Formats: sequence, structure tokens, C-alpha cells
Amino acid sequence: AELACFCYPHLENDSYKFIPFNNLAIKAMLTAKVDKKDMDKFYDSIIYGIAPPPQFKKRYNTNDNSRGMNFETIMFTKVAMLICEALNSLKVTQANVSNVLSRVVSIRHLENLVIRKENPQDILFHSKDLLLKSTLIAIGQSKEIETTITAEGGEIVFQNAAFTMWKLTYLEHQLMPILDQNFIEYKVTLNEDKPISDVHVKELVAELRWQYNKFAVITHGKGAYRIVKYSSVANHADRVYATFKSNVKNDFNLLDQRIIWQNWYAFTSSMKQGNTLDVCKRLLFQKMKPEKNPFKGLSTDRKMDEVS
Amino acid sequence: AELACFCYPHLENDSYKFIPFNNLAIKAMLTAKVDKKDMDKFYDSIIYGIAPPPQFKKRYNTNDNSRGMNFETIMFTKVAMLICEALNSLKVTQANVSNVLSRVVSIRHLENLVIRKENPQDILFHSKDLLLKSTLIAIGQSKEIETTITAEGGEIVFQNAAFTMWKLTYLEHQLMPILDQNFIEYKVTLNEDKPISDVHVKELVAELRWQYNKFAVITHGKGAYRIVKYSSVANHADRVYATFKSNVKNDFNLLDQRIIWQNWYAFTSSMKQGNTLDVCKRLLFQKMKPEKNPFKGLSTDRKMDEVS
Amino acid sequence: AELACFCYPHLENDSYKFIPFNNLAIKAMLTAKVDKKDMDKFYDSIIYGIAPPPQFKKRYNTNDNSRGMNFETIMFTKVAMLICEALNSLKVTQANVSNVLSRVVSIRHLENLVIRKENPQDILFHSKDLLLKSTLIAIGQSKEIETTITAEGGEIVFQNAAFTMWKLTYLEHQLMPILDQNFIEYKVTLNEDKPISDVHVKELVAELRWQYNKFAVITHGKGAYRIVKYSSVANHADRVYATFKSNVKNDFNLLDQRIIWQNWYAFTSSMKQGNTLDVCKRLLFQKMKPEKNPFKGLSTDRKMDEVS
Amino acid sequence: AELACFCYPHLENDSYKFIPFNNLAIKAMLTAKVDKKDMDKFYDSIIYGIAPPPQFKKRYNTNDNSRGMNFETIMFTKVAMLICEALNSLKVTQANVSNVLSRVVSIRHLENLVIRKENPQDILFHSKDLLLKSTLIAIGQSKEIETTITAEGGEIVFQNAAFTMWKLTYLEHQLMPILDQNFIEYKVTLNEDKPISDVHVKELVAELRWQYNKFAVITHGKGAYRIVKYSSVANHADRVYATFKSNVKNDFNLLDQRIIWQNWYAFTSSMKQGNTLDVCKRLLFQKMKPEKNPFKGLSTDRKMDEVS
Amino acid sequence: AELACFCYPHLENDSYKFIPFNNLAIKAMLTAKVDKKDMDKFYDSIIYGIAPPPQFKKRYNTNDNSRGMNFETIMFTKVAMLICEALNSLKVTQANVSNVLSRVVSIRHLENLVIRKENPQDILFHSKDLLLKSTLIAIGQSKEIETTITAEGGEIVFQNAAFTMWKLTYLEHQLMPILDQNFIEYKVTLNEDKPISDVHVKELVAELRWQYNKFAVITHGKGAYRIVKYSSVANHADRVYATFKSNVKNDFNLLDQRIIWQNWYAFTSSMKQGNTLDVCKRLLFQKMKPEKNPFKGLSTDRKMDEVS
Amino acid sequence: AELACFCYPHLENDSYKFIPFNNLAIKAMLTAKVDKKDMDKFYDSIIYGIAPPPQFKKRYNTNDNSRGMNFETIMFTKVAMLICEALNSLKVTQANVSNVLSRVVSIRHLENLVIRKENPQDILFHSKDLLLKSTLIAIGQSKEIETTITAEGGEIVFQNAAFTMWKLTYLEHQLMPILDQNFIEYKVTLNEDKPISDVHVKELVAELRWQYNKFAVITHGKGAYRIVKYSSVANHADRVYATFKSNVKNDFNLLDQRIIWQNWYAFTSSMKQGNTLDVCKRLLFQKMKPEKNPFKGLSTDRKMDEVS
Repeated sequence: AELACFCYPHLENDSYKFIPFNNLAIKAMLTAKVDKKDMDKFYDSIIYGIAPPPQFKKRYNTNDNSRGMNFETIMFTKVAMLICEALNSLKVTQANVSNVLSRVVSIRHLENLVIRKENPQDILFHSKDLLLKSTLIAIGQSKEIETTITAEGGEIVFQNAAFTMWKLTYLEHQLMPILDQNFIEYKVTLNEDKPISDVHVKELVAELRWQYNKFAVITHGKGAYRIVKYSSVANHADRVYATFKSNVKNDFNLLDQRIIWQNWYAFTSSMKQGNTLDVCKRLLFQKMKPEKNPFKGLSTDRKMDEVS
Repeated sequence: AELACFCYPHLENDSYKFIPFNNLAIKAMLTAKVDKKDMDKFYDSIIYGIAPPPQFKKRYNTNDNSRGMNFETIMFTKVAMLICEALNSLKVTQANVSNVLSRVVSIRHLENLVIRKENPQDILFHSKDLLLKSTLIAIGQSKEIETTITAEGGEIVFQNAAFTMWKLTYLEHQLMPILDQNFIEYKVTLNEDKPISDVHVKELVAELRWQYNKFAVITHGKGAYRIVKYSSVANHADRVYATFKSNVKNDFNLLDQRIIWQNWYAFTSSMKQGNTLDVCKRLLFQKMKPEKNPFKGLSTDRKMDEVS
Repeated sequence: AELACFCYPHLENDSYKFIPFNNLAIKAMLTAKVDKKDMDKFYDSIIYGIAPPPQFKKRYNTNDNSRGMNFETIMFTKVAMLICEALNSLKVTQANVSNVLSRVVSIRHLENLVIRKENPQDILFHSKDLLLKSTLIAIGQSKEIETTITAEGGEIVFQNAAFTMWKLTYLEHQLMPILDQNFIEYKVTLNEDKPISDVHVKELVAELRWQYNKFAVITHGKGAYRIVKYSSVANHADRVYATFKSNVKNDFNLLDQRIIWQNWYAFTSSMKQGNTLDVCKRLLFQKMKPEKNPFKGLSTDRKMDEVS
Repeated sequence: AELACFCYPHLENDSYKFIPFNNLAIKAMLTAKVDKKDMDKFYDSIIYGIAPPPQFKKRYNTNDNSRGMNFETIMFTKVAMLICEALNSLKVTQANVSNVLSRVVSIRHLENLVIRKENPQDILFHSKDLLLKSTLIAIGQSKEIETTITAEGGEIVFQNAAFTMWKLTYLEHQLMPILDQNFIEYKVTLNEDKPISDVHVKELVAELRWQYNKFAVITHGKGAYRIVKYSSVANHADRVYATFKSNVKNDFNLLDQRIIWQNWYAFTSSMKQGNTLDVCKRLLFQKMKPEKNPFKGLSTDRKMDEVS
Repeated sequence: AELACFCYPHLENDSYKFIPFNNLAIKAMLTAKVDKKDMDKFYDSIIYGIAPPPQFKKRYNTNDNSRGMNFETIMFTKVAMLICEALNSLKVTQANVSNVLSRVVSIRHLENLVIRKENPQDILFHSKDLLLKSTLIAIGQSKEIETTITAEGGEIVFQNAAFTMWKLTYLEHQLMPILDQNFIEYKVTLNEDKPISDVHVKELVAELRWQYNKFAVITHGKGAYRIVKYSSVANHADRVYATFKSNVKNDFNLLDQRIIWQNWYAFTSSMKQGNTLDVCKRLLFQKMKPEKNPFKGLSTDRKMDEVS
Repeated sequence: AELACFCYPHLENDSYKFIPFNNLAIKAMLTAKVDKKDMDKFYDSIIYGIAPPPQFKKRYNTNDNSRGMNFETIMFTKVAMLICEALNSLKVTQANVSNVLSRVVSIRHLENLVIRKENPQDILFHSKDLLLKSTLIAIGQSKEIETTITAEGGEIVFQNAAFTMWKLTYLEHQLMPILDQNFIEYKVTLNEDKPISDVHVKELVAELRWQYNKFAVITHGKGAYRIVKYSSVANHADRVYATFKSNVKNDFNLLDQRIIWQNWYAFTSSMKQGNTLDVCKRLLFQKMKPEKNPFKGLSTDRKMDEVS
């Protein structure tokens, strides 16, 4: 979803400030009869302020759409405000503006940031600075990499001196939850962006083999691991390749080769080498030669530990 | 209902300020034994302040009355306050007073204004000025015509550059809802009181033929369209004629002849010509000569649009 | 119940201020082992402040008592505060004190005053002065007579220019409700303590014959009528006589003889003449000679009114 | 309502048997497009059997009708069966048939009979003979007069050696209840159709003056008293006169003149004398000369009884 | 869905009888590890009897499937039994068997038949013969055409002497409901398979223009009309063409050309002429020349009727 | 628990029949004051029949016991009846009797048999013969080995041509559920007691490595596998050794060595060799030499399968 789904620009003294949409104004627009030459221009509901350009109808859930978002929830307002707070601290200019709002962000990441932001126990509740760093990263306005402290959050199910594993709560989301009730995904953030001892990497892999054996360790390349079901690596491969495709504007971190699933490492490093999808994806389905296990006996140890 | 059902006059420094009735004082009065020469004079409950003149018993619902209003709800208080706020900004004088309160207003319009007023997304929530303009129009203390911005509100089901279509929510009202659960009515307000292109009028009629084919486009003549069931045009004809009758004090807008239902246009322009009810009403039931459709193929287009 | 059931004395600069009991302190006392020589002295719960003298155990409901009051409700606190507010405005002295608290008041009247006091529509909500006058009358610290304005309240079921009829809501009380779910009683207060026209008295009797034919019009002699069931006049006769008995400290208003039930008028004027209970009460059960009806046709009129 | 609303005729061996309608077949018909020449002929739903002639649409509640009955309840089936059981025991002939079904009966009386019939404590539960006598009377197929034993039932609130007073439960009915929630009506049936002592008549009047003073004793002339509010005698007068009007087929019992309300006795005996409505009804509103009370002191006695 | 999803064959004296599956046996199979050469052979759960061949996994809803049916409901059992009752009356032979079960039937039609079958008001409840005719038609074992009497049922919203219009209740189904909560579809069955007067056809079209203007009249060609939204004619066109494609085994009734939507009539008669999908479908989107309306003024009449 | 907890003996014609206890009689006994010499003799409640010997107090849950069973549930009755039905078909003799009832059985197995028995889909519902075989095995009165068909049941989560895996539902039990809400256990029964191909054993192990990696494959030695958490192998080791100890009356099946967890196989074969607990158990905690994996690549295959 484009950032233009949550707010509109407004000049206030040479600089642009961003304002949240009223769900009722959006509703009005979904009702409106606009001309084809105004589909890109913001809409005026008259009664509830401005609304997103009519061309974004698809982003909002109606009776004929469940593919969009639930703009009538408080989460929408909350997410809009989270975005506006970030874009306003940037003092954007009359030129960089359109490009900013057209940026496509992940709503689940944004809603997850709100869940963090509103919890008094979360450090983000007390650091209005860390909160911005966390948001800017989310809306692609920060060179910085997402690490634990600035992570989208979720439920911590493992913590190391190097990593923090989160269980993504996308199902219990209000704005745009995962509909597939059979969904489960985890994210591993690096506590610090620095060197990691082999012992600490061994601790993580140990956990991921014992607790998440039916899951594949992959990454979207922005500095964090994604623990997804093997029965869903395919769709990830597509989505990540598609995004690499739009390389007309494009780094990609392959992350530790001792952690990442062998096939995924191949499929991605292959893609980084600038190959075709069919060439890459092909590497994903082929049973490769058993690589030399870096940490042997991991499972056997954890097993005996249990027994005692 | 008379405005005297919601408040009473009070001199405070040469000018009259209006005060809301306590539902308990009204209840007291409905219990009171008043003399026939005091039926027009306000009532003193002693315990809960003043109450409306006993002659208004009929306006309030009791166990023997459902024809009145539900004065014991918070909406009554809210509507009273809405009225008092308007009448107080007028600084009414010791002579124009009685005439003011005896004015009969539409409660549904007033309750609808409250629903707008209390919604933070509605422009009326932020414009205490627009709110007054909207109310004054409702209580007949404004020459101005009701347009979208100052409309009674409801649920927007269509919006143009010229019109905004509202679904009247009279059934879900607290103060005096429509009892006929089979009720459905729409109102089309003009966004601006000015010229309207044929293309924009074509857009509206298109919607009203496709979405509201079982409805007749009519008007009460105050600048806005009313979309009512054909099985209810009759009662509207009576009510509007009756009101025209009280022409001892009386303009009537027939609105666009390309929009208004042919028979209704006839029945009204006939009435404006100062004819009798039987003469007019007669025009309402007769199958007139198929007029020359101004916009042909409207339905055929919308139909194909759907199919694709 | 004694006023000493709701508060205790406290010297603060030569004058006594009254403080409300904590229901938990009362509970502690009902648990306490006190000596027979301290049964009259206030009790110290240590943990929750002072509590009423142990000799008042009977006034509070426990598992072995339903004859008392529900001191654990918020109403108890509310009633205590209502009392304390009144007794504090009197600046009582180190001598009149004990006599004050030993005064027996009617809790239902006190709780009814709270119901009035807390309703924003009631004049008592806005008149902290009228509120005191109303309370002082209730706790026997006012020569003044209870009239509508200072009435204990309840539900108004009739109102005249001379009278206001209230339906006592004793059943829905929290502190000490009537347990007999078959209970119904009304009270008629005089709007003003002054002359009353025969027409206004005729209006009242008309109502009491039509609407309350199964009820007897009586009075406890303090200026107001009590509309009770005939099947309960007996217990009233006893209670009122008993109170007259304690005449060692004693006026008694017989009220309009055209309103009061004949037998009750006899029983009371007989009692005022200082007779015995058996002499008086005897007059209550004997079918007396049909007195000359002052207002004839009252029922016949009201009946025809109905029919039309 | 006509009996043709609950069943249709069917020849089975020279005699006609009556069959209940399926509520779904009735629903089908309310949906049907019938020709004007078939509006009187039964309807074939094809899927759910036969349904009443289309001309009876008005008798059934839909979304545009609350004036009819609730044919979709089990009570409808139950009432239909009650009717069919009665009409079948008559072995009606190919000529008397149409006249039978066109008979208009009182549904409340019929539903009340079902309530009796299904209660194992009611004598009608055990007497399939008494049940028929009770039903036939209800559908006008019995010369016999309705007495207690064959009464429509309800809640007994008084019983004598001569009379039984029932409280009509029309509000709690399923098929076609009274909508006016403010409704209350009583019926007094004669235990036996024979002479009644003055003492027994005195007992009844005593009760009706004490317990039902706000009610008028009237009758529809078929042998039983109806205790209705004075504020509703008017509508009864109309309904009874209207029925007398259809005297083209007509006895009328005025019942005891010492019981019946004076004005009603006048209005009816006047009507029996074959006068006009305006002549009769006029007698209903005029305050007549106080007749010589047959039973004096009735109320005074009951009153003293109470007191003791 | 194949009939083999609800039952399995069984030889009992030279003839095959069909037995319903236990939902628990199906569950067992969805759990089973079968070899690729047994995917077509029935499965033995050991504990709950036989289950459908493993190759049908897709027909049953699990946590990874919502595209199938809800075999764990009672409706599944009920539908299975409905099928088995039909197939058993055929005394199928050791050769025609496999072909029978592989037949693909419409589950909604089958569940709708159960809803009819179990309603005591429905004629199918009483005609075990009509029930079979209705089922056999549904499972393609009857030359006969579906007419009202043997229709799948639903809610009757119009009835003529020629037609019966049903509202498909697919949403409220238990076995395999429509998931698109925005779904609405109607079916018009011919009461009798014979000539239909123009007046009766006029009555139907009148209803379909007034009540279902936003719907397109189409047909799947088996003798009945389907009233679907224009926004869904496309998917119908595909499904019907696809079915025509499997013409290796194929009549197609175009139904009354005065009723069927012009474009659909074209698209189908074109298909019957054996053309390509692109050729046919092309006719569906093109705004054709306004054909000569057979029944003029239909809407204008119905409109005036309403007004009166 | 002893079988004597559910029933008592009774001579009826030279043979003993078993009768179920009334939960109320058991309750009576738990209340009884019995002498120490009667603690082993059945108890007579007088009012509710016989009850188990007082020495069994511990087997029943009271307010001071949660270690026992819930004898007041219907399951207790059901389980008692299941037992009595089995013991009665044996026609036990006046000598073998005491020994029979003193037999300790597993209640969860018995309740699980009831759950099977009462389900109409379960083969045990229809085979009163198979039901007995299944029960007798449970109460140790059958040489036969428990296989799928005669298994205690539960929820099938895997099925082969050789094995059926059940999920034990001990938590949802009524009679004596597992209290540790963190409990999870599985049981693998052999479909047939015969040779099993390596491919079929490979299929099972594949499932147990992929789906139950955190579980250890063990056995109690009676012919079936138990899939328990590694964090609970210890308690199993104790319980199984303890039972082996009572070898004064004793075969032990070690089951397939390619399936059973290496350490458990060692611990048990060691025990079969008649060693000490400390000697055996020692083998359970020591990380043994990586045995030669019989089926390599199992997980790698299943993984790729998923991905596709």
C-alpha cells in the first residue's frame, strides 16, 4: 500500500505537513463519481475533508473487496498518525513530495509499530526518537537497518546476545490481518549490527532446528531473518525477486550462510548475480548436495538436555 | 412539532434567551391538572423547573401516545440545546418571540443535525458557524437554502461534483424515529447553489435509474430532491399541498425538470399555478404521454459497465 | 433509626463536627467483644476508624438480621454524608450533642432526599440551601413544615396548584427498602403552606376517588397526606398513636376534614383529645354514619370525561 | 377474520372435510400474480398445497401489513386444526359450505380456546365433547350460549356461585394479539344459564366497584359481560351497533340491568328498539339521572372488611 | 463434485447398493499415506469403514482447504443419504457403476433438495416418488427436465400460472455455501413443461424489470432461468461454455428469447452454432442494436399501480 | 486403579456376575466409620447399595483428594458398565474372583474405549464382539495384543498400511483426565500383527521425524509405540521398570529397533537382560555413539515435498 492511502500533503510555510484521512471521507470517495482525469488527484468529500485519489479504491475493503484494508478501524487512524508524525519531521519539499507518498510500505509492519508505541513497557513508548527511527525505516526514509531495538515487534520467543526472535502476530491485526488462519511466521532481528561469535550463531541454529524444524530460515535481504513454513518459500521467492526486479532504484543482504536455508541462499545469491527467475527458482526445488554441517550434534545435545 | 416543545423564553437584559426543558418537568405537566385558561401558558413543575404549555400534551409519548416524541431520551436534551443555541444567537425581541417558538420544525432534521454536530469527522463539528447556518435553516430562521455542506446529513450513497445523495436514517433515530420499519427515503442536496452541467445531471439520473428504479424523484420545493418509494408519493403530495395551502405567509422550487418524476413535476407546477388539490393530484395518477427522454441509453451503458 | 447510626461527634474548636462511619468499621464492631459498660460508648475498630456504640447492633443487617439497614451499600455513605452536612451547619454544642444524635429519623425519607439531591433536574441539586432545609426537616431540626419543594420526593403522579402527589419508591431503595413486595404508598404535599380553594381541593379528591379508590387518605399529622391501602390503616394508627404517646416533648395537624378518610379523622381528633388507644382505634373499625359528601358527582363526571 | 383464512373445503364421499393451510402456501400466494376473476377461488402453491383465495391478502401480516394475523406461528396451525375439528364433526353439505367458511369469527376467542384445550388441568383437555361445544359456539355453529364451562378462558380473577370473571390475555397472544400494550379487558361468564339470587349479583357488583371502579360493565349481547375501560366504551358501542346493523340474519341479550352500566343499558335497549346510531350513541355521552342504587353500602362494607 | 465423494459401491446379489461415508473415515484418509497406484482405489480407515479414493482430497475442507466441502456436518450425511437412496432405486450394474459415481453434480442443488425433503409442508416430504424424480434429475440420471414441482427449491418470491421464482439460499447452506457474502441469485422454473401465453410471459418480465432491474435473465440451458447480477454474467458464460465443450457426450435450451437478456441469447445461440469462446463471449460485451421491445410500458404500468 | 473400584462380585447360580457401584454409595462410604478389620470387605451404604472396600478411599476424588478419580460423573458409570460387561462374559469362578478385581487397569484406556463404543461411526459400536476383545485386553484378561482395530482410540493423525497414529485425548477426559494441561502423547498401533515392509516403516519414521521431532519414540512393551516428549522419558522409564519389577507373574516387546529411540532401546533391552534400575537408567542419559541411520534423507525429502 502507498503512503497516499493514509494521508494527503499540505503546504504550511514553504514546507509540507501530512494530514490523516477521515474514514468517512474515504467512504464518501468510494461512493463518488469522478472523471478519469481526476482519478489521480485527491478527492474532496465536502463533508469530511479530503480523501485519497479515486485510483486507490482497491486499497480499501468494501462489500466487493477483502483484498484491501479495514480503514474504518481505529488502527487505520493510529497507523495514519504514525506515518504523518514521521513524514512531518522530515520537512519534505515541493518536489520530493509526490515520490514520498507513492512509496509502498508494509501495513503489518506499521500496525506492529503502533502496538509497540502504545505499550508503556516498550522502550518505544518512552523514546519518541527511537519511535521515529523505527517508523522511518518502515516507510523507507532511513538508510539505517532494522535491528531488535527498532524491530516491528511481536511476541518474543527466543533471545540471545546476538538475536531476538519474534513471532509475527499478523493474524490478530485490526487494519489488515493475514486471512489465512493457518498462518505462522517468525522474524529474527540482530540485537546489534556488528560481529557475531560462532557460539551465539550456534545457539540460534540450535533453537531453529529443535523448535522450528518445519520452518525454513530465509530473508528478504534487509538485515533480518524470516522464519517461514517450507510450504510457503515459493511465494516468498516470487515476492523478493519481483522487488529485486524493480532495481531501477538496491542492495541485498544474504545474511549468514550457516543460518539461511541452503536452497534459499542459492536462489538469492543466484539472483544477486543478476540471473533470471526460472534460473534462480530452479535452484530452490533441486535437492542439493548435503553441505558440510557447521554445527554438528546440535539436536542431539538439546535432546539429552530435555531428557534431564 | 413547535419549537415551544423544547424550550421556554426568558428575559435577560432586554433580550430573550431560550432554556431547555427537563424531561422530568414535562412528565410532571403530563400529570398536571391545569385550567383551560392556562393551557397556553408555560407550566411550573415546582420541582424540575418550567415545562411546555399543557396544550402540547400530544407532542409527547406516554402510555396512551406513540404519536409524539421520546422526550425522555438524551437526544431530546441534545435537540433542545441545538435549538436554544440557534435562537440565542438571534437576540430575539419581546414581540417576535411568540411567533418564533410557534414555528413548526422537523425533528428528524434536527436530530440528524445533532448526529452531524457530534461527529468529529463532520465539518460541523469544527465549524460552530456552519452549525448555526445549518440549524437556523432547519428552524426557519434563514433565507439561505439547504445544500450539502449544511445538509441534515445521513449516509452518503452517491457523490457528484454537483450532488451528494444521502440515505435518511430516520429509523435509527432516538427522539422520534419512523415507526414503519419498511421505511426508506433518500435526499439529494446540491453541492453548490449554481449552474449544473448536463453531464453531471446525466451522472445523477444514471444512478437514480439503476440503483433506485423503484423510487420516484420528487421535492418539497426548498432546493433539495427527495427519493421516495412510488407507493408513498401520494402522502407526500398531500403534505406538500397542505403546506402550500398555508400560503398566508411562499416560494416553491420545482427543481430540474429532467430529474423530477414527470407526474410530480406536473402535480407541483400545477399547484404553483394555484389550482385545487383534486385538480393537481389528478395529474399524479394519470399515465401521461411518454415525454422525450433527455438522456437515452443511460441504463444500457451502466449495464454493460457492470458486465465488464 | 438513631442519627448515631450514621456518624459520631468530634470537637474541632469549641464546636462539634459530625463524621460518617466506614461500613468496614461497623462490620468490625458487629464482630467485637465489648463490655456491658461500654455498649453506649463509641467503638474503635483500630483499622477503619470509629464505629457506632455496640448497643446499636440491631440497626445493621447481618446474616442473623434483616430487620436493620444495609450499611455496606453506597447509599449508607451517601445518607451519612447527607446527615453530616446538615448537623455541621448547626454548629452544635457540647450539651445539645447527645440529644441530637439520639434523634430517631426515617431512613427512607433520607434516602429519598439523596435521590433528589443527586438528580441534576431536581431543584435540590442546585439549591444547597433548599437541600439543608429539606434535610433538617427530616432529622427534626427545623420548625418548618415539609411542603412539595422540600418534600422527600418520589414519583409525581398528580399535580395541582395546591398539591403534588408522589408515589413512594421505598421498594427500589438500597439502604433500607420495604421488604413487602406488595407495598404501595403515596404522599401528598402542599405546594404552598397557605389557603386552598375548594375547587383545588375538589380536583384532588376527584383524583383520589377515581385513581386511588382502594386507598385511604390519612396523615401522620406533620402537614402532609399519606395515601395508604385500607388493609394497612391499622398499623399506621398504632405507629402514630405510639408517637403521640411520647408526648413528653407535640402538635398534630389533622389536615382538611373533607379529604381525610372519615374514620381516620375520627381516630385522630379523638387521640388529640387525649384518649386511650382502645377508645380511639375503636372509632377506626366502626361503620360511621354517612357524612354529608362535600363534593357530589365527582366520580360521575370523571367517568363521562373518560368516555369522551 | 373469515374461517376461509384457516382452511379449504374438500369432498370425500358426498361430505366436505376441512383441511388446514400450510403457512408456506399462504406465503406463496401473497407472492402470486392472480387474475381478478380468480381472486375468490382457492390458490394452488404447487409446492405446499392449497392456500386461501387471493382476496384475503389483508388478513395476513407481511412487511406492509400488521393489521392481519401471524400465520407463520404454530398458533395458526393450532387454531386451524381447532376449526377443522369442529367443521368436520358437522358433515357439512355441498350447499351450506361457502356460507360456513365466509363466517367471520374472533381469532382471540379461538386462540384462547387452544390455550384451554392444551392445558391438562382444564376440563376441555379431557372433554373432547365440551371442546367441540366450546368451539362451535365460537365459530357460530351453535345455538347454545357461552357460559363458564364453555368460556374462551383466560385468567380467573373472581369466582362466584353464579359468575366467573376472566382477565383476557389478548396481549400475550401469538396469532393476533392486541397491539395496544395499554390494553386490559375482562369477561364475566354465567356459571349456569339459570336464575341468579340477588345476594350473588350483589357479590359480583361489590367486586366490580371495588376492584374495577375505572371499568364499565357492558356486554355484546351474547350472554356474557365485558369489563372494559370507560375510555373505550365508544369503540365497543360502534362495533356492537355495526353488528346489529347486519340484522339481515339477531337476538340481543341486555343482561341484568342492575349490573350493566346505566348509559350502556340505555344505548343498547335503545338500539334494540331499532333506533339510529346517533340517537343511541347520544345516550352514551349524556349524564343521566342518578338511578336508584339497588345495592347500597357495597363499597363501604368492603372497605371496612379491608381495614380489619 | 463427483458422486464418489459421498458414497462407495457394494455388490449385494448381482446388483450394486451405495453406502454413505463416515466423516471420520474421510478424516482418516486425509491423514493417510497412500501409494500413487492406490490413489484411485477406495480407502480403508479400518476404524470407521471405507472412505473416498485419496485422489479426492481436494473436495474436502481442512485447515489448508476452504475450496472443498464441509463433510463433518450433518448435511453431508443427509446429502449422502439423498444420493444413495436415488442410486439404489436404479439397481446399477457392474459396468455402468464407475461411470455413475464419476458424475459431477451440484452440491447446492442436492442440499437444497434435502431442505425440501425434510420440510413437512413441502410436497416432496410426502411424495417419495417425486423426491426421487427430483434427485435423479440432480445427479444426471433422468431425461426429464427440472420444473417447479421438482425444483431444487429455495424461497419463493414470485409465482405465476406459468412460472415460480425462487431465491437461492446458497449462503445459508451448511455443506458448501457460497463464501461471497455479497452473493444473490434467483431461479425461475416452469410450472409445467408446455405452451405459455404471452400475457403470462408479460407478467414475469414485468416483475423482472421492476424488482430485478440490476439482474440479467440468463440460463444454463437445462430448462430453467437463472437471475444473476450483471457483474457476474461473465463467469456464468465461462462455466456454461466449458460445459458445452465437454460435448463428447448435449442439448441446450435457449429458452424464451423475449425473456433472456439479449446479449446472453446472442452469446449462447452463437455457442450452439458451435463457435469459439472468444467469438461468443465477444457478443456478450458489445452494446447491440436496441431490439424491438415485445412488451412496452411494463414498467410505466407497475409504477402507476404502486402510486395507487 | 483396581477393578474393585468400579464393581463388586455377586453369586448368581454357581457363577459370579459383576455389578456397578452407585456414586452415591461410594460417597456414603467416604463418610463411613469402618473398623480396621473391615477395610477390605465391601461396604453397605444401606441406602444406595454396596460400595468398594473402605481401603480404596484414595482412588476417589474428594475435597482433600485430586489424586483419585471423578466417580460422580456419568463416565464412571459408563466405565463401570464397560468393565462389568467384560467380566460377566467370563463366567468367573469362586476362586479366581478376588484376583480378578484386584487387577490394576488404566482408566484412561477404559474411558477411551467408552468414547469409541458410543460413537456410531466406530466399528466397536457395531461389533459387540470386537468391543469385548478390546476391553478384555484393557483389563488384562486376554493374551491377545492391542492393535489398531482393538486400540483404545483417540484422534488419528497418521495412517499407514502398517500403522495408525493416535493422539491421546487424556486431557479432555471426564473420569480421570491428565491435570498437566501441558500434556501431549501419541500412540502408534500396528494395523495387523504381522511382517512389515521397510518402505512402510520408512513412511512412519519419516512422519515422526518431521511432525514429531521434539518427541521420543518409546514403548511400554505390549506391542504398541508411545510418542512422548523427551522431557518425560524419565518418568516412563521408572513406571515401566517398576512394572517389570513385579515380574513374579512377564514378556516385553522391544519393538522395531529402527523406530524406537536409541537410548530407550538400550534402557529396555538392558532391563530385559535383568539389570538394575541405576544400570539401565544410566543408559538413558548417556549420549551414545551415532548409530547407522537406516533411512537417510527422510527429512530432506519431506522438506522438498513441502516446498512444492
